[PDB]
Formats: sequence, C-alpha cells, structure tokens
Amino acid sequence: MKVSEIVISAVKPEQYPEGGLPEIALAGRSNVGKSSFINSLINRKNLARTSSKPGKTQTLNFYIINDELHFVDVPGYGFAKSEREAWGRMIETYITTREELKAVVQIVDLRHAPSNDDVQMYEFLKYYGIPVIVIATKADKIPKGKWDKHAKVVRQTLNIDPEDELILFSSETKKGKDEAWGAIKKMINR
Ligand SMILES: Nc1nc2c(ncn2[C@@H]2O[C@H](COP(=O)(O)OP(=O)(O)OP(=O)(O)O)[C@@H](O)[C@H]2O)c(=O)[nH]1
Ligand SMILES: [Mg+2]
Repeated sequence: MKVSEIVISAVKPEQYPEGGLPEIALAGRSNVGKSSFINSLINRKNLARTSSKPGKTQTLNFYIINDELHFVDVPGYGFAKSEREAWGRMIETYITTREELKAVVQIVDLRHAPSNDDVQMYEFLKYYGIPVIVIATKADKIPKGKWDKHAKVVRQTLNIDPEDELILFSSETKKGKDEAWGAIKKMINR
C-alpha cells in the first residue's frame, strides 16, 4: 500500500474513535516491537512511541492512515506482568465489541518460541474466530540461514490455523513489510 496521525488513547469504548472506519489492532509480548511494526508499515520513526526496552505503550492508540484505516496500538500482554487480568478485560471487550476490528496482527519474537501467553492469546483470538496475522519479528537478529528452524517452531507452538498466516518480519531492515500490508489488506478488502 502506497502509504499517519494519532487520534486517541481509549481505555474503554466510551473513548474509541468515531467514523466506523476499519481497524487492524496488535497483540504482542511486551517489548516485542508492536509499537515498531506499526511505524514500519506507515513509514514513521516514532509516531507510535517506541522505547529503549520497557513497557512504553499503555493505551489503545488509534492511528488513522490516509484517513482510510485504523492501526490500534496496544500494551503488551499485561503491562507490568492482577494487572495481568486487568489487561485482558480491555483487549477482550474490544476484541468482542469492536465490530470494525478487521483482524489482529499478533506479533511474537522469531528468536525464541511463542510464550504460553502467545498461545493463550492466539487461542482466544481464535475462539472468537478473529482473523490473525502472526508476525515472527526481529528477523534481523537471527542468522538469515536459520529462519526456518526458528519460524517452524512458531507454527507448531501456536499451531496456526491454515486460514491464518505467519510472516517473518524486521522493524530494522523492513523485511516482511509488504507481505504484512498484503495480508492486512486481504482482511480489509475482503
Ligand atoms: N533489532 C530489532 N530491534 C527491534 C525490532 N523491533 C522492535 N525492536 C526494538 O525493541 C524495542 C521495543 O520495541 P517497541 O516497538 O517499543 O515494543 P512494543 O512491543 O511495542 O512494546 P510495548 O508498547 O511496551 O508493548 C525497541 O528498542 C525497538 O527498537 C526489530 O525487528 N529488530
Ligand atoms: Mg505496543
């Protein structure tokens, strides 16, 4: 997509933006680079703020791209890993009351294997039959030669449906860019 502005920081539906526009929201361990992915697709450095390595994103952030879509940035599973569950109620409601939600891009790190939270997430995300675009990120930190031994583990771990799709990615080198935008567009222009 020949592709960039914030709109709001909703903590509940009584805040979600207006317009009834389409949205793709992200789910990911904390620090995984969800805030980064978002930026990588619409070509921004820190529109969605990134951080050294903490738990910087802390609210559902809506980013209207070309006034045609909505990327929604989300805190990592549980921000400060009680607050665990506090996190769910929110992502859940949303992913069960936001009809425009046109799919969830769940991002996991390629290097390691999906943490149960990721299987969990995906599971839930699947119980509601929400289309998902898994993203093996930070490819660039894995010897190009071993991206199969790593990305095979995911598929098995998250045992990803055949309807859903895994994609290798880099917020550094931008690898997986378009693939993302393609799948993301299948979901939008379905
Ligand atoms: N080398 C590398 N670093 C990455 C990559 N993606 C994200 N990072 C680094 O990881 C850190 C956190 O990235 P973010 O995008 O803020 O993380 P996040 O998952 O959105 O974090 P929260 O908003 O707290 O959930 C930063 O220092 C980024 O520069 C990637 O593909 N390669
Ligand atoms: Mg984030």
